[PDB]
Amino acid sequence: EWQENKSWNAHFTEHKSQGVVVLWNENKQQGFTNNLKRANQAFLPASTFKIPNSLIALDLGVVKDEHQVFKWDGQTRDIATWNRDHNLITAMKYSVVPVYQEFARQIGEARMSKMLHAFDYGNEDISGNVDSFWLDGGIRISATEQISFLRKLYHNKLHVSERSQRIVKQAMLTEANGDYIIRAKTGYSTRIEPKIGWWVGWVELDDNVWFFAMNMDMPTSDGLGLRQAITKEVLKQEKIIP
Amino acid sequence: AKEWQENKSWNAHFTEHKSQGVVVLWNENKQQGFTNNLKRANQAFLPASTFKIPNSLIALDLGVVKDEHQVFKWDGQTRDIATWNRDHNLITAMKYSVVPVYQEFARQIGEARMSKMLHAFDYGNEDISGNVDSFWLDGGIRISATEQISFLRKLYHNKLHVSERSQRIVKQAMLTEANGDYIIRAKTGYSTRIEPKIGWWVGWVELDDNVWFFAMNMDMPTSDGLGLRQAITKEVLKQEKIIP
Ligand SMILES: *C(=O)[C@H]([C@@H](C)O)[C@@]1(C)CC(S[C@@H]2CN[C@H](C(=O)N(C)C)C2)=C(C(=O)O)N1
Ligand SMILES: *C(=O)[C@H]([C@@H](C)O)[C@@]1(C)CC(S[C@@H]2CN[C@H](C(=O)N(C)C)C2)=C(C(=O)O)N1
Ligand SMILES: [Ca+2]
Ligand SMILES: [Ca+2]
Ligand SMILES: [Ca+2]
Ligand SMILES: [Cl-]
Ligand SMILES: [Cl-]
Ligand SMILES: [Cl-]
Ligand SMILES: [Cl-]
Repeated sequence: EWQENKSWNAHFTEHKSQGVVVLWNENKQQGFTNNLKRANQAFLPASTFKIPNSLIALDLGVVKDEHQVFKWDGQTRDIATWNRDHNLITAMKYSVVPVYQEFARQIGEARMSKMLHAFDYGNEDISGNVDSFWLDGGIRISATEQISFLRKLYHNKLHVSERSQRIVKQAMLTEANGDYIIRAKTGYSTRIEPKIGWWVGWVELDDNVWFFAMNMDMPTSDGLGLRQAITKEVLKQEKIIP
Repeated sequence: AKEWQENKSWNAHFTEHKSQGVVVLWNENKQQGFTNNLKRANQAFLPASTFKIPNSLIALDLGVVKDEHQVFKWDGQTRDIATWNRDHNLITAMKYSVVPVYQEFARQIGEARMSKMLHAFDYGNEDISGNVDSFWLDGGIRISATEQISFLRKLYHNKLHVSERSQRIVKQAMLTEANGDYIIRAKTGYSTRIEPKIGWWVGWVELDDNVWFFAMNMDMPTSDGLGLRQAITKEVLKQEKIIP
């Protein structure tokens, strides 16, 4: 089931922040969180939507593989790393929104909506623009719903090819050492209140997998490093990582 | 194929450790190879635990291993490497270089299929004489550092004569290091059954814009030098400004 561990609230209070961390122990089929209410509060997915968007693009062939080059559309944008050609690995790594907006236009409203329903992804509502509904549209997902979706991706149980799922999990790679592997996606939702930061993903250990999903209030960008810092504080306190 | 370039300054990283060996690098974008010692780059040695890469591929392609989560039970024999004395899947069997698990793979693959597959791969000298479950440790198979590069390049591009899926799974199992600067997929080795005892590190470094393949081996008279397999490779990578 689900266990509230309110002592984790200290890690947010430490950094004068408010948010939720949700953890799922796959071996034990048990979840933990500092706040059940906020763990089930649905927010815009923002850049964490790159995970389902990648899967759908790959399954439909919009993206042939992780080497396909997606040319810069020639608009100079604020984040310099966006103003260059990308493939799926680097578009994930640098969270290149324009590449993913083009995927969404090519997928189209009908197929996007059908696939999100097949994924059971959040509230499955794509109202808004086809190329920005995960930024300022009707889609909403909670931290606990992020976990449920990621669990299916980990086990290749989403209704897309196994190959699509393997490629997206490769593209999610964030950190690997001799103690753990993290596959994850950050997000920062700014277009609609409340502005929040996301980090969702999982930690692979030798003999278990810990899924995680956190979001936190993010009134300015100065706090963005707290997404990973606070999550790792919780993982460390729980002896999940050294 | 462009002629290989010999960077003798890399020998300083061997001599500063009183060591002898070869590092081979391949810049994929430029299709250009570099080494400190062209002769040794082309000298063939037992692959030892680096054979886990083709062994994994063949076992997956033939269904000996269903996927990277299938559990191979400990046979209960206590061996000297403690991490071997437990159940394993493909990921942890690669990470801890669990020989007994891979010996069972090879026996199940069998002599005929393993010979066919290694010829299809053009793996080293494609000679599997000896015991079916130890020929890469004390039998007839030999591979050079440049031959490791050639094989690894095919794996990177999913060009080996096995399923794309088997190649993707093995590249996942080869994951060693990843940070915001680079990804390393690689396999270490330490050949101890027949002289010369040598250490191996073969794999590649994934950058944003390029891939650098590498294969190194070096004389290993004692286990005290084992850390130089990674350390010498990384300081060559750093010298060439490939990694920070
Ligand atoms: C995704 O959630 C968000 C899109 C919708 O704008 C995105 C791409 C913004 C960045 S935050 C901003 C861009 N680069 C810097 C950064 O990411 N960091 C970590 C300092 C600042 C993110 C994000 O998740 O951080 N995603
Ligand atoms: C493979 O090359 C070798 C087999 C044939 O014995 C093996 C398993 C020995 C080890 S070195 C030694 C045992 N484990 C420690 C280690 O250095 N690593 C990194 C696993 C010390 C290796 C090896 O991969 O280094 N392979
Ligand atoms: Ca549903
Ligand atoms: Ca898997
Ligand atoms: Ca040195
Ligand atoms: Cl996005
Ligand atoms: Cl399920
Ligand atoms: Cl082995
Ligand atoms: Cl990976």
